[PDB]
Amino acid sequence: CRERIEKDLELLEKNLMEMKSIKLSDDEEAVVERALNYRDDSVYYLEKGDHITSFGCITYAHGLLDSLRMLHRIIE
Amino acid sequence: CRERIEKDLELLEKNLMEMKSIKLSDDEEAVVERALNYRDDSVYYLEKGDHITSFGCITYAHGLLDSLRMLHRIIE
Repeated sequence: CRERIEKDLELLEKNLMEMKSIKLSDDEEAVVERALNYRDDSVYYLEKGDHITSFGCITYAHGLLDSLRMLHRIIE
Repeated sequence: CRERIEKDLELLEKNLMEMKSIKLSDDEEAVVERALNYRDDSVYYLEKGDHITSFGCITYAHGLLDSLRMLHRIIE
C-alpha cells in the first residue's frame, strides 16, 4: 500500500503543476486548498503506518482535483 | 475497514440526493457519472474483500462530489 500511496502523492503534485496557469475562482481555490490539506493528512497517516487512512486521504484529494480538471477540460 | 466503506457508500447516496434539485452542466454531470462509476467499483472491490482498493474508490468518489458541493456553496 505504501507504493500505491507514494505514487498517488507524486501524481497529485504533477497534476497541481499542470494547473498553475489556470485562473481559479475563490471557491475553486478552496477546493485546491482542501486537496492540499488532505494530501498533507495522507503523509501524516502514511508515516505513522496507517495505510488505509492515508490512501483514503490521497484518493479523496485526487477526486477534488480531478473534478476541477474535468470542469476546465484538462481531462475528459 | 468494511464499516468505514459502508458508511461512506451511504454518505455518497445521501449527498447525491441532497443535490438532485441543482441544475448541472454537462461537465458537472460527467463528474457525477464518474463518482457513480467509482462508487460501483467500490462495491465490487468490497464484496471481493479488497478493502484498500474499495476504500480508495469511494473516497475518490466523495472528492469528486464534494468539489461540486463546494462550488455550488452547499458546503464550505
